Amino acid sequence: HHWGYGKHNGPEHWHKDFPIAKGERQSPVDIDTHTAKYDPSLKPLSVSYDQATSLRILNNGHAFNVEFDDSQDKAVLKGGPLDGTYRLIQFHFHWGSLDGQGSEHTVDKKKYAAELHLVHWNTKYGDFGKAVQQPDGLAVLGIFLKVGSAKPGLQKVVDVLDSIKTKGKSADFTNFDPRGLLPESLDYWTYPGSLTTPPLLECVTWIVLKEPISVSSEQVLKFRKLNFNGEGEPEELMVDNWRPAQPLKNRQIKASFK
Ligand SMILES: O=C1NC(=O)[C@@H](c2ccccc2)S1
Ligand SMILES: [Zn+2]
Repeated sequence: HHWGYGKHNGPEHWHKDFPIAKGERQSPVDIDTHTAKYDPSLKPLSVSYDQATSLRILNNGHAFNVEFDDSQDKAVLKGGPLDGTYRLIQFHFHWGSLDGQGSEHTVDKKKYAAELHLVHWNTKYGDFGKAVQQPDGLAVLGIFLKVGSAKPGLQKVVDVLDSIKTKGKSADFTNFDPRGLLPESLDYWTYPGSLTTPPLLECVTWIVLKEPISVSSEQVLKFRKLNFNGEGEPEELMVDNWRPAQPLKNRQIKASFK
């Protein structure tokens, strides 16, 4: 597969190799804040990242992933809409060429400068590969980024990006604390959806925080210096690696808050 974000291989093309692209529970979606309903039954959300073990950061040609040790329950997401225990495997971002675009989800059609995805898999399936074949296999915690003040807990990530400029480059990335990426509030929206990149599998419980985090223009400018290409190839800046909103179809977006 040669999918990506260009005119020729971007989201509009994905359906030809991955027909579920046109499925019934695709992500991202627009979150209409006036249609989403408070659900008083949602249990409280539990983000337990005290024992998180980061390992490595990888430019995969599409984004950069901060990978964790997910061989035990070290950093887990529980509660909210979720039954059972979901293990953090990695986080990454999607971002734009300009501060007015970059997020995958939108809020009343507003696009943020970027969106953070903390990916977790349901430990009842044993491994990530099995979990992505299940409707309840993953939980993604999505956090919007707006441009304003710097986010101090992001700066270790932006500082290593020079070392992973091109596709296939990785760097050791131990002792990174992903708590430093969260906003104050854990108020959220939730809905059933999909992976936002091929293979586009309909395996995700989406949990999208209401409160964006602020990052500085300088921080996001450094995301934009990354490259989709490999070393020694013609430079194609890694920007606008987001999929646009997809049809909601027969789904409800629930709010955790009034
Ligand atoms: O949150 C998401 N963003 C992505 O790129 C999708 C994905 C695809 C493959 C592995 C992990 C995550 S799901
Ligand atoms: Zn993502």
